[PDB]
Amino acid sequence: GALKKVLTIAGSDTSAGAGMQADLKTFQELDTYGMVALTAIVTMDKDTWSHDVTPLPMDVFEKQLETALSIGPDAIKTGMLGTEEIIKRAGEVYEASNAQYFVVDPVMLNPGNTEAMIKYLLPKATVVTPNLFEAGQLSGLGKLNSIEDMKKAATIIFDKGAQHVIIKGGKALDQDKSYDLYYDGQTFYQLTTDMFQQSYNHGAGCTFAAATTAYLANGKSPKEAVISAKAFVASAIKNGWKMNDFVGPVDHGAYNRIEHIDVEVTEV
Amino acid sequence: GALKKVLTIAGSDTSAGAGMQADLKTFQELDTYGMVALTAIVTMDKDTWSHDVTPLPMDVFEKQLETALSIGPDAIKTGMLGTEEIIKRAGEVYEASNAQYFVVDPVMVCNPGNTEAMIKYLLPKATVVTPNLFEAGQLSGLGKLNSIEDMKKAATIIFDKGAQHVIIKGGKALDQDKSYDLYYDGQTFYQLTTDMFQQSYNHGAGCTFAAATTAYLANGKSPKEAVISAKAFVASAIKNGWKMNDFVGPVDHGAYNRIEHIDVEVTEV
Ligand SMILES: Nc1ncnc2c1ncn2[C@@H]1O[C@H](COP(=O)(O)OP(=O)(O)CP(=O)(O)O)[C@@H](O)[C@H]1O
Ligand SMILES: Nc1ncnc2c1ncn2[C@@H]1O[C@H](COP(=O)(O)OP(=O)(O)CP(=O)(O)O)[C@@H](O)[C@H]1O
Ligand SMILES: *[C@H](O)c1c(CO)cnc(C)c1O
Ligand SMILES: Cc1ncc(CO)c(C=O)c1O
Repeated sequence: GALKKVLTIAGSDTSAGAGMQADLKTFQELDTYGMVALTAIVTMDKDTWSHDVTPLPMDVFEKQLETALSIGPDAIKTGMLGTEEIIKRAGEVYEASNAQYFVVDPVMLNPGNTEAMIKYLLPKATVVTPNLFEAGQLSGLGKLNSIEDMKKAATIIFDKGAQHVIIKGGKALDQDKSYDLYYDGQTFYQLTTDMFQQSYNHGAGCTFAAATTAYLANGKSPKEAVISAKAFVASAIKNGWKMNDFVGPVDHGAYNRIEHIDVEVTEV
Repeated sequence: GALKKVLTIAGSDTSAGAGMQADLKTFQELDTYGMVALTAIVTMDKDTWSHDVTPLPMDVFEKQLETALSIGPDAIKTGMLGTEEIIKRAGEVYEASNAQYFVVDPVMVCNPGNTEAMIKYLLPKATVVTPNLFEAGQLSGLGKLNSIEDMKKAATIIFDKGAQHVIIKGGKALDQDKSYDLYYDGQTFYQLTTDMFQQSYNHGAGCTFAAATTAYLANGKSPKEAVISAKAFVASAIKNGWKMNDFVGPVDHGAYNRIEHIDVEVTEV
């Protein structure tokens, strides 16, 4: 069985905890062949840590996509896309590929970006992985505060064409346990682990969606892939570490090097 | 203890076998925290595999470097640099950092002002310099090298130009029954050998080699132990390389941890 080829269409996080860096590291950890088409470069100021986003030109974006498409990805993830034009093209390359899996991490103002996502990505998404704020934006419900709110959003997001939806609650929701809500159109599943240290969590969302993608490419069902991704990212969070006064990234290699973490799944 | 922070200063190999892709993968495999400052983006034509190098703006290269230096690398590798400006800046950020280790992979293929720039700015700061047979000929001024004796000569010259340790890769380019690399520490030459493995799918082997050397140094191996371990690491990767298309196929970066170790024969020559 040859390595599964997994493409991420994503920006570079120079601090190397999130972004295409989280993606390639997680793809490597999960025994897939990681590839990236880069969309922008994010840098941070040495004194204040203020972020700056440098876009890449569309000409180089297209050249990267031609190369990736000729290689033929088995699975595609999207992360930071940044423009409507990019969001659009991302969906197209999935369709143009022979990929069977598309994981849209809807990283988020111009609500135009959000409408593009709804319009071009959701209908193609094998799984869409919003955080609590992003699920409120995609659903139109605004602030979500509870599992029941998460159910409503997931329902709206499924109706918008995503075949499977995972709304991450985590630290944004409850503080005692870490709750996410998975929906496949017929059943709501609550996914749960212990709530680990909250200080050093940079890169968890990116790592969750990259894992989901790898687990899918390697033949897990969308439901089993999201359960496995949460266990994978949970270890990474538990083993997060302090980079400097501003940031502490998850340890993407922790699941394999340090420990597994249990995930409890219940129908809600 | 904490994960070692390892920075590569390198281009993106869209095909993902070499470049910063091989570096981050290798770094991940070797239990370090991998980081990149991007210098350029390399793409390939879908029908011919002809490469195209799109430079990144110096303004973004410098901002990436500020971020990385602020984080504080333990070890820095250089890959595709592309210009004398970036070459110079790569050496300058190493000295500004508290990194103990600088591994310069003098990439010239997959502007020989660059060669001279590497010689002036990078060799004197290098813990280890890792040229392939072709790059060793360029850096030494000897031209084409075809033997262990020519490699020793190149190694001495490169060492005299300031590189603290030198490994000249022979491998398939030496065109012998086994894969020989030559290590020199200014005192003694060591020949490193593994079998020759399949030749068709080796893309990324050089970048991988130098990445593993970097991560091994960061994790506390001596320069000689680090390049010996790197050869064993990339040997497995090469042995388990696979066919990407009719043009190229990459090494399997994860083969050393996932598939097999390959013993490296070490002889003082
Ligand atoms: N401290 C913690 N303990 C356990 N699980 C956590 C956690 N923090 C977040 N999670 C979980 O991590 C995954 C990612 O969550 P989410 O996307 O909300 O985090 P995030 O936005 O803070 C990280 P990123 O820096 O890439 O954006 C989800 O599975 C969520 O349950
Ligand atoms: N077919 C093969 N079998 C065994 N060892 C090989 C090999 N090809 C290269 N090597 C070894 O791999 C390491 C990398 O060698 P070198 O830098 O010359 O690779 P390369 O130029 O062939 C790949 P790239 O340029 O695409 O990154 C060296 O240790 C060399 O001995
Ligand atoms: C070429 O494949 C290559 C190398 C060494 O071959 C190094 N870096 C990058 C970006 C490449 O594309
Ligand atoms: C490149 C890139 N992509 C995604 C994210 C957020 O998950 C970040 C930072 O949080 C980033 O820098």
